[PDB]
Amino acid sequence: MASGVTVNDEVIKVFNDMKVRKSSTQEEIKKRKKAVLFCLSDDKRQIIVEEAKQILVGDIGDTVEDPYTSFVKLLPLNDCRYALYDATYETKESKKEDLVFIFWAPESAPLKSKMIYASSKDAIKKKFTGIKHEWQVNGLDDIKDRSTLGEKLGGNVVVSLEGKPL
Repeated sequence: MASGVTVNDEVIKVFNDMKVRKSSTQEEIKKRKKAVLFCLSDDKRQIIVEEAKQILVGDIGDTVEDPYTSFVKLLPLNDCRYALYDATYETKESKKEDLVFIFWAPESAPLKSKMIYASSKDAIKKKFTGIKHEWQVNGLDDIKDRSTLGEKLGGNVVVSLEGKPL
Protein backbone atom coordinates (compact mmCIF):
# COMPACT_ATOMS: atom_id res chain seq x y z
CA MET A 1 0.00 0.00 0.00
CA ALA A 2 2.68 2.47 1.08
CA SER A 3 4.86 1.39 -1.84
CA GLY A 4 1.87 2.10 -4.09
CA VAL A 5 1.61 0.50 -7.52
CA THR A 6 4.56 -0.83 -9.49
CA VAL A 7 5.24 -2.15 -12.98
CA ASN A 8 5.70 -5.82 -13.83
CA ASP A 9 8.96 -7.02 -15.34
CA GLU A 10 6.90 -8.66 -18.10
CA VAL A 11 6.78 -5.18 -19.65
CA ILE A 12 10.20 -5.73 -21.19
CA LYS A 13 8.43 -8.26 -23.41
CA VAL A 14 6.75 -5.54 -25.48
CA PHE A 15 9.18 -2.71 -24.75
CA ASN A 16 12.02 -4.91 -26.03
CA ASP A 17 10.40 -4.96 -29.46
CA MET A 18 10.58 -1.17 -29.74
CA LYS A 19 13.95 -1.00 -27.96
CA VAL A 20 15.58 -3.50 -30.33
CA ARG A 21 14.10 -2.17 -33.55
CA LYS A 22 16.06 -2.49 -36.81
CA SER A 23 16.29 0.20 -39.50
CA SER A 24 12.88 1.54 -40.33
CA THR A 25 14.06 1.72 -43.93
CA GLN A 26 15.45 -1.78 -44.51
CA GLU A 27 14.26 -4.35 -41.92
CA GLU A 28 11.75 -2.62 -39.68
CA ILE A 29 10.42 -1.04 -42.85
CA LYS A 30 8.00 -3.99 -42.89
CA LYS A 31 7.62 -4.38 -39.11
CA ARG A 32 7.61 -0.62 -38.52
CA LYS A 33 4.31 -1.26 -36.75
CA LYS A 34 4.66 0.24 -33.28
CA ALA A 35 2.00 0.54 -30.59
CA VAL A 36 1.50 -0.57 -26.99
CA LEU A 37 -1.38 -0.08 -24.56
CA PHE A 38 -0.77 -0.32 -20.82
CA CYS A 39 -3.62 -1.04 -18.41
CA LEU A 40 -4.06 -1.54 -14.69
CA SER A 41 -3.75 -5.14 -13.54
CA ASP A 42 -6.64 -7.00 -11.91
CA ASP A 43 -4.97 -6.56 -8.52
CA LYS A 44 -4.86 -2.83 -9.31
CA ARG A 45 -1.30 -2.93 -7.99
CA GLN A 46 0.60 -4.02 -11.08
CA ILE A 47 1.02 -2.38 -14.47
CA ILE A 48 0.89 -4.64 -17.54
CA VAL A 49 0.23 -4.49 -21.27
CA GLU A 50 -3.25 -5.46 -22.48
CA GLU A 51 -4.49 -6.29 -25.96
CA ALA A 52 -5.72 -3.11 -27.62
CA LYS A 53 -6.17 -1.45 -30.99
CA GLN A 54 -2.87 -1.00 -32.81
CA ILE A 55 -1.87 0.14 -36.30
CA LEU A 56 0.63 -1.34 -38.73
CA VAL A 57 3.08 0.52 -40.96
CA GLY A 58 1.08 -0.65 -43.97
CA ASP A 59 -2.13 0.51 -42.32
CA ILE A 60 -0.69 4.02 -42.27
CA GLY A 61 -0.87 4.22 -46.08
CA ASP A 62 -1.53 7.83 -47.07
CA THR A 63 -4.75 8.39 -45.10
CA VAL A 64 -2.77 8.80 -41.88
CA GLU A 65 -0.39 11.76 -41.71
CA ASP A 66 1.28 10.59 -38.50
CA PRO A 67 1.21 7.11 -36.80
CA TYR A 68 0.68 8.76 -33.41
CA THR A 69 -2.65 9.92 -34.83
CA SER A 70 -4.20 6.50 -34.22
CA PHE A 71 -3.41 6.63 -30.53
CA VAL A 72 -4.78 10.16 -30.05
CA LYS A 73 -7.76 9.03 -32.12
CA LEU A 74 -8.82 6.23 -29.76
CA LEU A 75 -7.11 7.61 -26.65
CA PRO A 76 -9.07 7.34 -23.34
CA LEU A 77 -11.70 10.02 -22.71
CA ASN A 78 -12.20 9.49 -18.96
CA ASP A 79 -9.12 7.53 -17.94
CA CYS A 80 -5.32 7.69 -17.73
CA ARG A 81 -2.91 5.59 -19.77
CA TYR A 82 0.63 5.48 -21.15
CA ALA A 83 1.62 6.05 -24.76
CA LEU A 84 4.77 4.69 -26.39
CA TYR A 85 5.99 6.26 -29.61
CA ASP A 86 9.14 5.76 -31.67
CA ALA A 87 10.66 9.19 -32.12
CA THR A 88 11.92 9.51 -35.68
CA TYR A 89 13.73 12.38 -37.38
CA GLU A 90 15.91 13.18 -40.39
CA THR A 91 18.72 15.68 -40.83
CA LYS A 92 21.04 16.88 -43.58
CA GLU A 93 23.56 14.42 -42.13
CA SER A 94 21.42 11.37 -41.37
CA LYS A 95 18.19 10.12 -39.80
CA LYS A 96 17.82 8.25 -36.50
CA GLU A 97 15.11 6.64 -34.38
CA ASP A 98 14.46 6.58 -30.65
CA LEU A 99 11.71 6.00 -28.09
CA VAL A 100 9.63 8.38 -26.00
CA PHE A 101 7.49 7.47 -23.00
CA ILE A 102 4.31 9.54 -22.94
CA PHE A 103 2.19 10.05 -19.82
CA TRP A 104 -1.48 10.54 -20.68
CA ALA A 105 -3.85 11.59 -17.92
CA PRO A 106 -6.90 13.93 -18.40
CA GLU A 107 -8.18 16.22 -15.64
CA SER A 108 -11.50 14.38 -15.93
CA ALA A 109 -9.91 10.97 -15.34
CA PRO A 110 -10.45 9.10 -12.03
CA LEU A 111 -8.15 10.41 -9.31
CA LYS A 112 -7.71 6.93 -7.86
CA SER A 113 -6.64 5.58 -11.23
CA LYS A 114 -4.36 8.55 -11.68
CA MET A 115 -2.71 7.88 -8.32
CA ILE A 116 -1.87 4.32 -9.35
CA TYR A 117 -0.33 5.55 -12.58
CA ALA A 118 1.63 8.20 -10.68
CA SER A 119 3.12 5.45 -8.50
CA SER A 120 4.33 3.47 -11.51
CA LYS A 121 5.03 6.65 -13.48
CA ASP A 122 8.61 6.71 -12.26
CA ALA A 123 8.85 2.92 -12.04
CA ILE A 124 8.16 2.53 -15.75
CA LYS A 125 10.17 5.65 -16.59
CA LYS A 126 13.24 4.29 -14.80
CA LYS A 127 12.57 0.89 -16.33
CA PHE A 128 13.06 2.42 -19.77
CA THR A 129 16.49 3.81 -20.62
CA GLY A 130 16.36 3.55 -24.40
CA ILE A 131 14.13 6.62 -24.20
CA LYS A 132 15.60 10.06 -24.91
CA HIS A 133 13.08 12.23 -23.07
CA GLU A 134 9.69 12.04 -21.37
CA TRP A 135 6.64 13.92 -22.68
CA GLN A 136 3.58 14.48 -20.51
CA VAL A 137 0.17 15.07 -22.06
CA ASN A 138 -3.21 15.91 -20.55
CA GLY A 139 -5.08 17.66 -23.37
CA LEU A 140 -7.02 15.94 -26.14
CA ASP A 141 -6.74 19.03 -28.33
CA ASP A 142 -3.04 19.47 -27.54
CA ILE A 143 -2.33 15.79 -28.25
CA LYS A 144 -4.66 15.82 -31.25
CA ASP A 145 -1.93 17.59 -33.20
CA ARG A 146 1.08 15.32 -33.65
CA SER A 147 3.11 18.46 -34.14
CA THR A 148 3.41 18.78 -30.38
CA LEU A 149 4.80 15.26 -29.98
CA GLY A 150 7.30 15.60 -32.82
CA GLU A 151 8.21 19.10 -31.69
CA LYS A 152 8.99 17.54 -28.33
CA LEU A 153 12.34 16.51 -29.78
CA GLY A 154 12.66 19.93 -31.42
CA GLY A 155 14.68 20.74 -34.54
CA ASN A 156 12.11 21.93 -37.08
CA VAL A 157 14.97 21.90 -39.61
CA VAL A 158 14.80 18.10 -39.64
CA VAL A 159 13.63 16.77 -43.02
CA SER A 160 11.32 14.27 -41.34
CA LEU A 161 9.50 14.38 -38.00
CA GLU A 162 7.04 11.86 -36.56
CA GLY A 163 6.50 10.86 -40.19
CA LYS A 164 5.29 14.37 -41.01
CA PRO A 165 7.51 15.92 -43.81
CA LEU A 166 9.02 19.39 -43.41
